[PDB]
Amino acid sequence: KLKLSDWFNPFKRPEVVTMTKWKAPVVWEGTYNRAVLDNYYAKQKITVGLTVFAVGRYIEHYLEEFLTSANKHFMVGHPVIFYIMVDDVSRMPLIELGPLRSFKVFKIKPEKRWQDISMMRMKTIGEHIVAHIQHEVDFLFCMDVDQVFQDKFGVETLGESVAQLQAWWYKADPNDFTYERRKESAAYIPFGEGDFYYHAAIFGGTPTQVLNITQECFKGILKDKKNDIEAQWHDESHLNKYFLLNKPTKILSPEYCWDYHIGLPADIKLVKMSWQTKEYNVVR
Ligand SMILES: O=c1ccn([C@@H]2O[C@H](COP(=O)(O)OP(=O)(O)O)[C@@H](O)[C@H]2O)c(=O)[nH]1
Ligand SMILES: [Mn+2]
Repeated sequence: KLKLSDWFNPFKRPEVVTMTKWKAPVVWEGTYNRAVLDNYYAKQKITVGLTVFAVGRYIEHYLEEFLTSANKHFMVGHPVIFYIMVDDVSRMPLIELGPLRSFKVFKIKPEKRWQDISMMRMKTIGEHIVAHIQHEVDFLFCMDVDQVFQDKFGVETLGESVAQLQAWWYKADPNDFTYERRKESAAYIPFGEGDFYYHAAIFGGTPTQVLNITQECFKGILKDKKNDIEAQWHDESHLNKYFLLNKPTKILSPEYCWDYHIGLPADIKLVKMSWQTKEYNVVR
């Protein structure tokens, strides 16, 4: 039977947070024994899914790089199913998948407003989980397409509910977190509250958990629309509210989703995934 000590060695990275107050491991490079987990999960014959949306210019700009890198780095050695949601299945880039990789494409209705595109994913992912994903995989990861796998992103990231530490704020005090601060929004998080600021670019867990994550976030999104308000960082603001109320069983270090435009600090030892485009933190 799998024990935490069978694969997690937090002491290997003493200068960073390797475990939360609620005892969820924060996985950093050097703290995991992937070999042990690979053998463990292989024996259970697990399958992992990955949902990614590419609507509009995003298809030509990031879909191919995202998939080609995913093919090479995502859960290597384990069955993986890529669920690709596009608005125009014709612009689809054509790539060869390697061993244990396969895919399923779905044509979706494109939202006109980009923020809507980002948020509607919560709705779409949920529908698909109920319709088929719950029957196809043991774990599911939902990701932004505007990123690229730089190295192995494996089973060490698997968990019941998994969150990603946001690259910009992983060392910040919660009061500096860009949580939704208006009480009128369902994503509202009071100053003086919060554990971490999670990035909406990557989140996952078992289909059941992801279903709950997406259903709750989408309901918050809908509520805000009827209350004439929209969370500062849309689905990400709601995701942070959700993870605050429902603590994740695993958190991935910013090494699993790094922003090269803020450089490469000492704590980032081996990037597994990186943002594709430079993004500002404007307030004025
Ligand atoms: O026009 C759009 C806007 C968003 N997206 C999807 O929604 C995700 C979230 O949007 P975005 O990445 O642009 O947010 P950011 O990381 O820049 O804050 C993207 O990664 C895409 O998968 C898309 O396909 N087309
Ligand atoms: Mn993004």
